[PDB]
Amino acid sequence: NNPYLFRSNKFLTLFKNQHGSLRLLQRFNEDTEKLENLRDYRVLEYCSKPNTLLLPHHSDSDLLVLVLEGQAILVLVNPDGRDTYKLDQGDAIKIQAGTPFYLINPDNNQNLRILKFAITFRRPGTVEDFFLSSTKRLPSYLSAFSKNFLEASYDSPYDEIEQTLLQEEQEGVIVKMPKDDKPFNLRSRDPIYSNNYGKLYEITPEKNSQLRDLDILLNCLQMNEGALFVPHYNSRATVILVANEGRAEVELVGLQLRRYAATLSEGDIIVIPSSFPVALKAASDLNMVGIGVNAENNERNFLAGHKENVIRQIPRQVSDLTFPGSGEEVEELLENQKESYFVDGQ
Amino acid sequence: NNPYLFRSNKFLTLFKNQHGSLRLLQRFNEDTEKLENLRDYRVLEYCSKPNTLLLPHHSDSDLLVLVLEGQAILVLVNPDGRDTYKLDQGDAIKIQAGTPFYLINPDNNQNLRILKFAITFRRPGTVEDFFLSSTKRLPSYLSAFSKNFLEASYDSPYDEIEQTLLQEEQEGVIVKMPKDDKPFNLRSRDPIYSNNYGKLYEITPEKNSQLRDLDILLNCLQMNEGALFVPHYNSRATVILVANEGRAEVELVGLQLRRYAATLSEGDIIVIPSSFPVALKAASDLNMVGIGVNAENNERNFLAGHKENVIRQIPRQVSDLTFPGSGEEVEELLENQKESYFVDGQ
Amino acid sequence: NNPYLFRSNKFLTLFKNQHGSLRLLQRFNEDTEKLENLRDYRVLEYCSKPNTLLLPHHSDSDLLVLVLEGQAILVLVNPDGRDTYKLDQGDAIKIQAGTPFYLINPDNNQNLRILKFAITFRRPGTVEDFFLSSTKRLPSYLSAFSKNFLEASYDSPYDEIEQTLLQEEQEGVIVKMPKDDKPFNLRSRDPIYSNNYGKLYEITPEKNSQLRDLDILLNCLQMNEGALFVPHYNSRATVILVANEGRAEVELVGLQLRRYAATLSEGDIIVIPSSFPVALKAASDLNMVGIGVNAENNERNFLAGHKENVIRQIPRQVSDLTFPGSGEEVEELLENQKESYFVDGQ
Repeated sequence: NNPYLFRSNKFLTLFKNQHGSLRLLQRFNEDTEKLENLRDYRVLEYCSKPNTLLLPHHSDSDLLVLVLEGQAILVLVNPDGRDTYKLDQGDAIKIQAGTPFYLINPDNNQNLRILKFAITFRRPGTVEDFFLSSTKRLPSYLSAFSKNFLEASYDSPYDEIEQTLLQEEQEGVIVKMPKDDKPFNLRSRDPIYSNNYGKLYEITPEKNSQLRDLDILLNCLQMNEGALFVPHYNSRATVILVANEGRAEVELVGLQLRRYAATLSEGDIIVIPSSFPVALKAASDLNMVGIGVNAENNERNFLAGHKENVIRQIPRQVSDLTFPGSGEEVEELLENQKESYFVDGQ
Repeated sequence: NNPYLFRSNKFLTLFKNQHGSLRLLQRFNEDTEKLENLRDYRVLEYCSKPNTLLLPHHSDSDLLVLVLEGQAILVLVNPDGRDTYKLDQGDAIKIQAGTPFYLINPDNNQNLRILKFAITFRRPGTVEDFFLSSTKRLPSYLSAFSKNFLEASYDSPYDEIEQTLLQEEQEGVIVKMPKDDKPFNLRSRDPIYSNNYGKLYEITPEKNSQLRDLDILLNCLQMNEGALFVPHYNSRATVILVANEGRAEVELVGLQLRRYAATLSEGDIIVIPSSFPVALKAASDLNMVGIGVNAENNERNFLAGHKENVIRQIPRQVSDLTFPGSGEEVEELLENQKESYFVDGQ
Repeated sequence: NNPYLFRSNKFLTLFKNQHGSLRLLQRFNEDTEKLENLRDYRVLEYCSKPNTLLLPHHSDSDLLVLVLEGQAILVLVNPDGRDTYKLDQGDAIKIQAGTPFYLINPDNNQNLRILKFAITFRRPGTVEDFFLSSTKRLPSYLSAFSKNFLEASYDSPYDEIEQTLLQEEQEGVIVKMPKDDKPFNLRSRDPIYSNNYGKLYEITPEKNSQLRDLDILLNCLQMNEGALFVPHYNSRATVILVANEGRAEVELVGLQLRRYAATLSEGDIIVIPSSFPVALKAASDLNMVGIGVNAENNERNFLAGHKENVIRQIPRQVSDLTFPGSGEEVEELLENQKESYFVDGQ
């Protein structure tokens, strides 16, 4: 029915216990041919309660992690040392494939909600995580090496090894903290569109190094109840829109001619293909996050509103031949709307 | 039978009316595995009678347009203004995805014949065009937005909108002109091969910016009745050869060993895979256009003729062991032909 | 059963005669979904007896050739001249697609063993070779051109042509020498890991131009009977490991959790996916060659041994929560092994 809509019920549970959970969105091109260009990306969601730890592991994919709610302490381990980063809501950072890391929710009363965008390359569309410790689910990967191999490697009898490293200590991979380059924020720059109905912050590869290698753009959208983000479309970027807070009424048009409309609730996701005109209304105060792939050189073209409206650049004789009304009639209509980008949805 | 030949009857009609037409070549890998490397490209042809207009629309693909015959006025619309370019025969220009544009045939007695090479990325192998105006075939895309959405966007009652913008004015997307970076030419530089039998002009990514991002080379070939373009092959570039004027006898060799030969008439197309030796004879005076994909660093290696013949660089003892005749016998034979590139097909 | 193991019996014979042979490894993703990232590469092996010649031909693929044993004289022919390179064991060179070339084994008592890594782009996963001379198997490609075409091209009656060029002289493409940028070596730099149990030499794209365009890393591994290359994994590079001399016991771990182990004999090949931990023991003195694809920025992370061990960078409280033993117990165990990279397999 509507191939660009991914409701939260379409995420799959990798792990869940009383301290948090890890879910993975179904493959973008799982049951549609329309999203072939997104086959190398996977979206994950990590949520954990206070004073919890996600145990050390490395992923086989490059990850872009965004703190959607809360605060976290992220530790990146290298062969020669380690890097510790304190993440705030709205903070983003790229964890390269193969870097072991663990995450901590240090807050005493706030939950951690993190969005992980995965860019796969080893096996297109597949993300694997290698955890160092054994648990109910799965034994430590170190455990699959032969005794001989292990004994020689560490230079200790198998005994010391299976007791100090391989034995199952914890139950899951999210555990309770024993009861005793750099990240960037999506709001570190003025918004690009900002008025009394809405605000849009956006970081593009041309301005940020970590995004430059991924060819990804990131954006933070906030709108007031009843406001409307007017019909527009992206020239190059296909955008994965994530509903963070609030409810949104989204209308997407694509090519015979189809209208895909839906109301997104927190957790829901809608993918906006490059070139498709789209518009959305804040059915309530809302915040959304957007990840745009194929981002280099994207341009947003507006179809309504005063500023950046392409329809307003079409000359009169052309517009006369283009639309029903006369040149003067169309040019006036396009003037009625005084506001740009975000308008009143009343 | 012959997988690299696309006869004009294999183009498909998108739109046609008394003022012109738009056709799209079938997918290169439609019924052959052999052209997987061309799956992201589509070739289109636009032809229109005098004093006609192709209505404003944006495409979801990057387009390379070539004026094959006539003259045109192309207008590129941006959110802040517009650019107008007057195109002559042999003129080429790249229209980036998402840029709305319209085309005019200003001539009073000459037809417009334009070749559009499409480089897809949103949905590999698919080109979509979004037209602003409604017509018999399809309503304006603006029309698929809800009234509410439209009313708020423009700030006008739905009434003014459906009359000034969405109502069906024109019948098709090619209409009669009311009865009242920059483009480059394929001949802007001396030809690379030029003698009394033929001439070859060629623009490569290493010399032109717009071609640099597409990794495409373009070439214009003209030969005299009876002349022969001697056996040679391209090291990296796979070339789509388009028969513009005249008739051509083409012989293509590929690997068990196969000879694909055919006579191309105006409109016909033959694809020359990198490495395959190829040769062709002008059954009459002729002009052809070539679009080479995977162009960076292409090298043409000649198998006959005096200049740039690889066979003439093989040393004598090797050639002796390589061919039947003696070293001296082969080296002489290779001398018989005094001319290079283009020779006499008598 | 074990999808990453390619035993020498899986190579296929292209050509074989009393003077040598040419074999081609089956497609990496032939019967496994797991190696999609390797579908564009093919591995070939060329072996020839003394004073032999492999006849001139061009390939439609870029080739990386490595001299595994012996010495060779390689001649690269261009349209304007020729380049001759003398290759020694351990020498590597890239032959671009479309460059005709021939190879000679000048030694009087030593065989030539060359590994050819093919990077395809015309038809992903397919390598074609165009030989200039006709033989039992296949006629010269020049022979598929029409007489007319040939006569005009060379300017000689068909007679002189079919006798001097097209007639079948030799029997195969490897013949006996009539009884009368630049290549680089894998050891041109100090090894990166070097002790009394093993040595590892490695050339990465960041340090070598020819490798830079292929995004390939190359490495030469030599280990003493009984030594062990400790558990470690590659962050980005998927590595094709080729068993040159000796026997190796390899243990590879991948993700439910699987242990793929095997002993490699000379000629055998094992593919190590990025991120999978791997370890191997020299069942006898041994030399192996590795070709790593997706090489840019690869990092090797060690799981045992003193130097570059990631497990040793995990802080104590974390390790306590991560592993069974206490922080102190794990940190000590990880100290038992005094040596790094290569240890004793006794």
